[PDB]
Amino acid sequence: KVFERCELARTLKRLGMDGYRGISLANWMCLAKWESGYNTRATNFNAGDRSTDYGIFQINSRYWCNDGKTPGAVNACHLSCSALLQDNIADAVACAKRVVRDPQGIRAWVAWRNRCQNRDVRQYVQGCGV
Ligand SMILES: [Cl-]
Ligand SMILES: [Cl-]
Ligand code: NA
Repeated sequence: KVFERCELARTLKRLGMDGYRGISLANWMCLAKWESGYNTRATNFNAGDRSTDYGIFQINSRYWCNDGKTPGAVNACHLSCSALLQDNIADAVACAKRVVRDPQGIRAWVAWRNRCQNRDVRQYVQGCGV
């Protein structure tokens, strides 16, 4: 499913992402935008280390979910990576919450540092009623 901006913003708020571990809703929106373009079925194979990024938040199979083909991988979210390809993003949000519970926080995603960190991210939630 390809979410529309405000539709996603309202959904994330209801799932309790606003201010989770100090991360504002607009930062989560900026992250989803640059990671998948708000697309839940997005997958990206990384030929370099044989891991794959799954879903709206492009969560990596080496640490967070299990796809069985990634070498030396763990499954911290204790989910099948298939769970992160659903239209319903409940499981993806629960795993994202797990990711930021680690010391790096939102910085775990390099794309966040490149396209969101230290920028005016207000535009991602403007007019959405959140
Ligand atoms: Cl699962
Ligand atoms: Cl599994
Ligand atoms: Na894994």
